[PDB]
Amino acid sequence: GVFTYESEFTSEIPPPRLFKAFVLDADNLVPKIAPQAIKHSEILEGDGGPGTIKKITFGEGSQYGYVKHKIDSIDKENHSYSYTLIEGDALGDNLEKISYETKLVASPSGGSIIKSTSHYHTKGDVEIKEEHVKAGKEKASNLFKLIETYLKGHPDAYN
Repeated sequence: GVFTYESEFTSEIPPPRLFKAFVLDADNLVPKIAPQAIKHSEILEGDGGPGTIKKITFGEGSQYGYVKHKIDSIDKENHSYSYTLIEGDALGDNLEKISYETKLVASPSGGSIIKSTSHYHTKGDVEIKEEHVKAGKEKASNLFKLIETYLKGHPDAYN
């Protein structure tokens, strides 16, 4: 199930703080750093860890409805975080599912690289255009920028 989106962006914060924000409190982080379009996030499935199907309401503009995430692994000590995206506008009858896995890496001169790689199981004979991949990385790294400065600039941020 590939098209593949690798996406990377730096903040001025260490990996431990960023991983609380990107993995464990991520439903509280997400509308603080996707506020251009996103509202809330659901235990629709879950007991809060892997299995929790975090389903994410978009704003009153009707452009998306919802998007549905599923945490698939949460491991601070291995320092990566795996989640599926399974339903809503971002599957759009374009897409059958998307695996994500994130790592929050150490930049050689600065803070941490907020990094995700993700694999697009595409629907029927839909193939995803690179011009959507590109804008996709520009949305997705903009939320990784928003939290750059949020995790830094309200740095009690997931304190």
